[PDB]
Amino acid sequence: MKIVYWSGTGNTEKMAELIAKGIIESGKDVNTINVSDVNIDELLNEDILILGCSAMDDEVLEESEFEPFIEEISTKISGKKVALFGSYGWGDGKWMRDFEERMNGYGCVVVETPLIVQNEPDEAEQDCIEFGKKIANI
Ligand SMILES: Cc1cc2nc3c(=O)[nH]c(=O)nc-3n(C[C@H](O)[C@H](O)[C@H](O)COP(=O)(O)O)c2cc1C
Repeated sequence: MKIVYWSGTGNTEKMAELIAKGIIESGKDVNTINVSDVNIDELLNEDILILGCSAMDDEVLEESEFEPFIEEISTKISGKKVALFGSYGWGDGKWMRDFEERMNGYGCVVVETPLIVQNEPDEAEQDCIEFGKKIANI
């Protein structure tokens, strides 16, 4: 499987690493890829797309790299399974509710409840690992 993410200070990156750890612990292989290094064509062959991005202002996806990526793949992912995650700061998850609505709008099947964590995982570490285990059970 593959995990694609954008992280500005490392919070979401840390989540990505933990989610990957859960998938691997379940006996499966997974590669984490920063959005700047992703190859679209290779990503489109995946069964499940695991995507992550922190909340930028105001309650939107990161604009310079992550959103353009989402826009680019939007017309090629109908029927695909996706799992969403991200770290946020002061909000209540509005950016994620919108991210989930958007992916469903493109015809994607959002397989699990999106995982959101405030700031760095730390206390939510096991939660991240378990989220990965849930995805490996799909
Ligand atoms: C310019 C900017 C705008 C932000 N806007 C929001 C926001 O609208 N809602 C929110 O909850 N957090 C907001 N945050 C906080 C980040 O989502 C939060 O610090 C998160 O932990 C960053 O994770 P990352 O290191 O993976 O980027 C913003 C951060 C930055 C730098």
